Amino acid sequence: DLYRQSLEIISRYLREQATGAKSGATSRKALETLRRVGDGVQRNHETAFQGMLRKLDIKNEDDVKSLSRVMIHVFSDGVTNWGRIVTLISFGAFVAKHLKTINQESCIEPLAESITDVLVRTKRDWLVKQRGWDGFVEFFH
Ligand SMILES: CCCc1ccc(-c2ccc(O)c(C(=O)O)c2)cc1
Repeated sequence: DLYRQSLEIISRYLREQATGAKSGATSRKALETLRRVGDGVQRNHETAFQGMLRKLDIKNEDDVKSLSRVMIHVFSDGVTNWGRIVTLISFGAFVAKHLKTINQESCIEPLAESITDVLVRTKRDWLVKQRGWDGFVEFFH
């Protein structure tokens, strides 16, 4: 399933980003790709992400769910490309790091489920057309 596969990759990435500690072939290769591209993306948007995180004040699970409802509407507006999808997942990694920092580690998995919901609920057909995670891997390399 698209949702299950997406969640496996996204949860693994957010958790390893937060703790600093690390279809299996596709999932493995997508995670590796995401480690490489997500790194440049997080650094490129660092100040912006910090600013957004500040205003949002995400400190518990309810806040995570609250933010996801708004993200769904924003992400569904405008163009769709892999770079924007990586940007969404990178913001998720950024938030995940913040949650670990403030000792709210229990919120990381719900955040991963919310980021995956944002992605799959709004871009399911685009993802299927682009060949899912295999498409992702092929696109970057
Ligand atoms: C009140 C603001 C809540 C909010 C915060 C962040 C986002 C966000 C993050 C990364 C993204 O890549 C995109 C996007 O691509 O649209 C959108 C959307 C809404």
